[PDB]
Formats: sequence, C-alpha cells, structure tokens
Amino acid sequence: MLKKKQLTVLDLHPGAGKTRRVLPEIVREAIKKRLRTVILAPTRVVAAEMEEALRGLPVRYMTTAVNVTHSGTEIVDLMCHATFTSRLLQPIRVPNYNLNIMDEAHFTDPSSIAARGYISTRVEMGEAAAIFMTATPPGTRDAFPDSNSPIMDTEVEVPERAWSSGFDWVTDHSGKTVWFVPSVRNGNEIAACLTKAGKRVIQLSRKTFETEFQKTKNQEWDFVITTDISEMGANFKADRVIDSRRCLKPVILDGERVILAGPMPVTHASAAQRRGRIGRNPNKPGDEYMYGGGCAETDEGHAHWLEARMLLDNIYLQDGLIASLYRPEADKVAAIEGEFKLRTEQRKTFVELMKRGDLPVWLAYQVASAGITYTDRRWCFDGTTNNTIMEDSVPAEVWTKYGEKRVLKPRWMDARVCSDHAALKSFKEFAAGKR
Ligand SMILES: Cc1sc2ncnc(N(C)C)c2c1C
Repeated sequence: MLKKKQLTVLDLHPGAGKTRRVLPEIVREAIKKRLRTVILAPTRVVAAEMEEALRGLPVRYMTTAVNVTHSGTEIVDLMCHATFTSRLLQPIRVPNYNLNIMDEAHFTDPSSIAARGYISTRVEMGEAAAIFMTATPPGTRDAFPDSNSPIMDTEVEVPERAWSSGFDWVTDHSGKTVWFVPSVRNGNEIAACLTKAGKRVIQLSRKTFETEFQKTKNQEWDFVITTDISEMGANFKADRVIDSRRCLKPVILDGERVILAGPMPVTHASAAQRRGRIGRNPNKPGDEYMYGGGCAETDEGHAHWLEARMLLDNIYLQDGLIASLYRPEADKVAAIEGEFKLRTEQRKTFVELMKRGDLPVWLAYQVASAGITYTDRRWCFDGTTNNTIMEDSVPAEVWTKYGEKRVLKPRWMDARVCSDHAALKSFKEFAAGKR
C-alpha cells in the first residue's frame, strides 16, 4: 500500500478491524519506512479511540481530545479531517505527507470531501501515497454488507413523529436501540415520545456529539436518537438499529439561497453505515436492523460537494493548479474548477467566517466574495422580506452591535443557520457581533 503514487481503498466490511487491527500495522510499517504520515479521524471521539488502538506507537495527536506528552520525535501526525482542511486553508505550513491515511473516508462533510480531493490529487501527481479506510467507498450500491454476526434485516414503517399506537415493536424491545433520524428537530419529537413512554434516551448530533456520546458509556440508556453523524465510526453496545432511511439534503437554489430539502432517502453508503452499528459482535447473532425506506443517490447535487469545491479552490497546491475532487465523487457537483478562487484578503475573510464565524461554507463564500469584512454584519439585516428568519412563528430579532433591535433578515439565506434552536441561537450571536 505504502508505494508512492498509490491510493488504496481499504474496504473491509464494518467491524472487520480496519481501525483497531489494520491501522496499527500500517503505522508501524510507515515508521519503519520513515514515511511522514498523517492519520485523519472524522471526529474527536474517533481520535480518542485511535489513541487506544495506537497506544505506545510514536504518534503526535494534534487535538485536545487526547491527553499525551509527546516525545517531539513523532513522524506520524493524527488530526481530524476538518483540522487538515482548515490548516491547508490557513497561512500555516502543512507537511507534504508521504502517506495520507483517512479513517471513515465515506464522511460527506465538505472538509472531508475537500481533504479527499487534495490527497487524491497529490497521489495522482505522483507526490504521495494514500489509504482511504471505509466499508462504503463513494458510489457503493450495497446497503447490506457483511457483518461480524448475522443481522435480522426487516423493512418496516418507522415513525418520524410522536405516536400513540401502531408501533408497539418499537417500545416492546428490552435491549438497546440506535435510532437514525433525518434531523435534530425530528429526533427531539421522537425522543420526547420515548421519554414519555418511560425510556431513557440520549440524543446525538454534530454540535453535541462529544459531550453526549460520553453518556452512552457513563449511563444506562434504552435509545440513542442520532443524526447521520453516528455513521462516522461511532460504536454502541446495541442490539438494534432503527433507521428512518431519511436525511436532509442542503440544496443551492438559483446560486442564491440554500434550503434543507427532504427529508429524502439516504445513500446506500449511509444505510450500510447505519446498519453497520450492529452485528459487530461475532458472539451476539440476531442484532436487528429495522429500516423505514429505500436508498437513492441523494449526494448528487448535494451542496456539500459544491462547498468542497469552494474549499479546494482556496487551497494552494502548486502555482495556479487546483486540486480536483476524488474521481468517484467528482460528478456529484457541476462546478468549474477554480470558479471560487478568492484574492488573498477575501480568502482570509472566507476562512475566518468559517473558523470563527462557524458559518456554513456556502454562506461564508457569499459574504467573503461580496467584499464584506469579517466583523461587518450589516448583511445579516438587509435581505429581502422572504429571507426573514422565523423563531416560534415570529421574526427572530437581535440587538445589533450598534444597540438597535432588528429583524434577522440575511442578504443570503442558508437554512443551516436556523435548522434547529442551537443553530439559530449561534447565528443570532453572530448577527449581533458577539463573535
Ligand atoms: C492544532 C494542534 S497541533 C498540536 N500538536 C500537539 N498537541 C496538540 N494538542 C495537545 C493541543 C496540538 C493541536 C491542537
């Protein structure tokens, strides 16, 4: 695998031991061969599990998620996918790693897609080797891959709202269930319904993942209600997955706004990863996968692939050259390579709107490409009436940094800034000049 100009897809089935058995062997061989190596974890939680798998190997953990005193003599770095793309974008020296290992390489967040594009381009240039670890590489059509033990697969109607009757099978179960929902708001409703029926429920989403995931270890629970983030190597001691088979798809309309379309079917890759949370113990056959819909290739036209091109257009590669998306996922977007390349000061603004502003890539790009500086929030208030953001069926209101109460009405409307109460709270703070 470790020969320059090679990209290997390590596609062993979910739970085959890619992270705990194969990765340490790759890292040992890399160190023997004096390959400057990066290991890319999708989340802080996976980063911490990798430290356990790699314990004693000389690895620099470029994350506060791990408490280790480094030798200063590691030639293997571990960081999150997002950290890699972030450091590429910033005026910070990122080593030209000889070996690029991406764990949970199916992750479809923009920074993960961008990271794959950059890495696969360096490999295509003959500059580096790469290993993408995933059961479900891009364009996989198999929602039912092999498992460590047999899974009972049942197509069944799955609730997406509170219910009073008609789903006894949900609550009659005595084991532990991981339940994939299409949104935080949908999980909040199902979670309240299960809590009312006497169940102990933990909710996971991107924003809450590290804190809340720890509860799955520290307390007894009946249900984990999770968004798609738990597709990314999150492991549970569960005997059932309930899968809505639905997700939200961000869609750019007319180059002008972003809506969260759906819910609509997940990809085969997503369904396989959701299912893949169970059947992982060869000694516990008969874990259950209950699935409420079909799969479809809903990554086609999904805004994350356009956002990945906005990131890659702003990463230095060599002179004016620009990294391509990883070939198998390159047709998910219709983008002119280099169309999103920004001049130095607009690029810095773009980066800061994402890193400090916590804005979605697309919205950060609209603001930066308009020549607005990071701290200039006038655009959060001067949009069309139809861009009015609503809070409890009334226009959301903030006090501007000038001390004026205004309706939140952004010039560019990205549905991700108000997809749930926490998102809207964060965006209100942004519009008020509080970060
Ligand atoms: C961005 C970096 S580089 C780096 N190197 C070593 N340790 C680190 N931890 C302990 C904070 C980091 C972080 C977070």
